Amino acid sequence: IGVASFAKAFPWHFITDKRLELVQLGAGFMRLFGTHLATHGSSLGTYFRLLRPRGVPLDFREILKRVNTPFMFALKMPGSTALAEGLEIKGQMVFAAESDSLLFVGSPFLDGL
Repeated sequence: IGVASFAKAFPWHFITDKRLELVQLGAGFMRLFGTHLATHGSSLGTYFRLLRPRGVPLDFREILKRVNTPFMFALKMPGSTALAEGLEIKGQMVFAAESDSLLFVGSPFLDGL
């Protein structure tokens, strides 16, 4: 199965290219900020803050070096939204070498909501 088709089984996923531009978003994230992609762009850092692994810049090469540890992201909601701002998503990152893609697959973490 291709990486993009695999990812579609997961509502909480994203796929980026090698510049960390989003090329696919799962249904969960599309619900939360899909409306804003046209106006706010497709840069991963526009919508996500990297929480874990700690102290890792949002840079393809640096993420790729740590691709084997668990990842956690907090959302940056467009507009004024105390509600999903800082919603946490824990999961795993996988590198697809054929296409130079990064896949994140996760699930929301409700312990601080």
